[PDB]
Amino acid sequence: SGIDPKRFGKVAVLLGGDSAEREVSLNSGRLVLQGLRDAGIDAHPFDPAQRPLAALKDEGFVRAFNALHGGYGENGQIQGALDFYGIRYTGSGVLGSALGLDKFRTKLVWQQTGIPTPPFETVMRGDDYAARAQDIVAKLGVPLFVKPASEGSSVAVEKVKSADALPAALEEAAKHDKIVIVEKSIEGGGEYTACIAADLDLPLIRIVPAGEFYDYHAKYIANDTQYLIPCGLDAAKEAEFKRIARRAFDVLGCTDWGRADFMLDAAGNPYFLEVNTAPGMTDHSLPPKAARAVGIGYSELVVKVLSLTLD
Ligand SMILES: Nc1ncnc2c1ncn2[C@@H]1O[C@H](COP(=O)(O)O)[C@@H](O)[C@H]1O
Ligand SMILES: [Mg+2]
Repeated sequence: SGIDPKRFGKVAVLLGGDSAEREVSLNSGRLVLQGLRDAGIDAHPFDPAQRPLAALKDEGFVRAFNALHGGYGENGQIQGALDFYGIRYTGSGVLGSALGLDKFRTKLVWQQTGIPTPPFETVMRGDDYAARAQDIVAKLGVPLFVKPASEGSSVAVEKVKSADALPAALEEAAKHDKIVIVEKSIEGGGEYTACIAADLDLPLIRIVPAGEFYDYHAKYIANDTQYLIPCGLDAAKEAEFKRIARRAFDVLGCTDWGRADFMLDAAGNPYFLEVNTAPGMTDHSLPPKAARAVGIGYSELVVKVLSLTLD
């Protein structure tokens, strides 16, 4: 393989959209289109915000590389519509896509299938926030991470360092998601991500934020968040975590395009935070880095991802 690019037929690269991440998507999608055309594949841009989606079927596209991020592009909406119209697509199906955006149900699944994840409690809108805060501190201690359960709240993740500050953080979070996750903070180790692309053996990435945690500032503002390969871990642990990461993805119904995000504690135990079924494909994005670390260039990576829509 050695795939005749003819075998891919007429291919759409879905890019743009209407979400808050239209920008990263335009960037990723134009690169992906080039990567596929560099391989001689009959690929075309298709922006579903600006083109009628039925044209995919009507113009005879057979498959799509999904370079959308956020809203309908990532949550199962456009995956369902594509299944409905008979168009094959990269990444996960409806269930994996929707379950991967729902941290509450992701973490339940993981707990029942032995995928490690930070101990947690939930808080619902209309709860007695002061009373829940007491019970939660008593169980989990401080610090804690307070996060929306579900897609796509407007209240950023908050690290709560003191018991007295918990009730306000709960009440605010619950104003914007009916379900709030409250996680034990995993301290004393480091942060990592496992990119998954087919059966490619991709290295782990250590993520080193310059401040408290991988916050909006660290991801989108800061010039100095580190994304490190080698990740620092010993070979047996790195292999072990990559294996767990792939099971974490599989048990949610996700198929093998994405990244699995995890923390390590001081003892070196892992705790998975989320999967991401729509990772970036810009020139500074993590899957191309991890792939180039093992000798797989950008066009080769996009062809490998697309190849799984065959058969
Ligand atoms: N339970 C946790 N323990 C430690 N760090 C966390 C935890 N939850 C979230 N974080 C941090 O906050 C970031 C954003 O959280 P989230 O999008 O939920 O993953 C993560 O990438 C970590 O840097
Ligand atoms: Mg996102």
